[PDB]
Amino acid sequence: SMSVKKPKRDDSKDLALCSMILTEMETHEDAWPFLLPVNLKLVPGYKKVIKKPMDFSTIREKLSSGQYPNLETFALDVRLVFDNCETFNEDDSDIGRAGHNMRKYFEKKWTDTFK
Repeated sequence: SMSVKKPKRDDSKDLALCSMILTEMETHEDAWPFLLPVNLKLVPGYKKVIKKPMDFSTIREKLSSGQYPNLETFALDVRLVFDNCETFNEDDSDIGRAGHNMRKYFEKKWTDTFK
């Protein structure tokens, strides 16, 4: 509360560490469905169904331009990528399996780096 604070966590490396995680996601062999925005002209149903499209290149641009105020907002966009994937793709599809794999990969890096 006012004049009552928990000890100050060192957040000075968060930006660099989120960048490294994102690099590792970008270079994973199953990242291909997620590297670029879904083409909303060419993919029927996507625009109407997926209220907040997100992809790795968009996260990268937001990260590089100071549009994440903290590491929670960064994780929310990463997860949004996989939540969108699940909304639109059958579990038993290449993209569906890609999403589950990348989410797992992300969550481990996230826990190991920050928890």
